Amino acid sequence: AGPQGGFGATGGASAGLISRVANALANTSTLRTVLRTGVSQQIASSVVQRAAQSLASTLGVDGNNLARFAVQAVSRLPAGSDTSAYAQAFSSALFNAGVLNASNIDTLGSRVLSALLNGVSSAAQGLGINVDSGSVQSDISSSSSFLSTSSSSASYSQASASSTSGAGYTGPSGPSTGPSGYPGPLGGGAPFGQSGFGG
Repeated sequence: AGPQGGFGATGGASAGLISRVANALANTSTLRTVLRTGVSQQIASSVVQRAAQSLASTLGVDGNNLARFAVQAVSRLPAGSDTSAYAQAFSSALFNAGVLNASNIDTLGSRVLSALLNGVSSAAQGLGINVDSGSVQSDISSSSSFLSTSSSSASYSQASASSTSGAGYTGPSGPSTGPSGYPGPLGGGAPFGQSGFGG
């Protein structure tokens, strides 16, 4: 991880909203421990700019340094800091689904992270970064499928919520709530800072 000329694209204010953002309804490994799809170059800095050949294009990204070199570079990185220290927790703010707090990016995102979110606007926020099917796809596909609403009870889609035991709040806004299905997924499991909510 190397800050471009001292840029240091990272936001501490967004660290409050991250877990509550759309990734909460995803519950996928992308925020849990496995690197997010289209991970930010802030953590890599080696060759993986966007992973996807579009912005990653720099050393001839098309198969060769896509499946090899890239994954190996990030995979050779010291994991002593744990995966959570990487672009794991900030996955929501770095991926930018748009169903998050818009004032976050308007106020601190574009100012503090500056260059990062500018490039992410065209990348993840723009078209949606997709990484090679080697590792990332294998993980996310097998993860997102079961972990869709596997926060506590996937069978009941936690629509009933664990408020019965007086949970109050567990993580994202409150207890095990916010169903990935049913009309109005915003029922209970909705962030206090959410813009573009709805379908």
